[PDB]
Amino acid sequence: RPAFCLEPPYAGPGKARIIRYFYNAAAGAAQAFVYGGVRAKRNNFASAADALAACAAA
Repeated sequence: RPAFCLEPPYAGPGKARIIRYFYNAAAGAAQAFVYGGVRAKRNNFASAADALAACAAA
């Protein structure tokens, strides 16, 4: 599993209010968060489906 999958969501310093998803490794589940539109890190997906697709596998 990529290391980035275990990192917490990163909102960043942007002013936008974009709904994105992160893989919550603690829970083994995709979870929504608010992304500001700048300086996204890798645990940041357009959908719950894509978050699981990328990060669910061991």
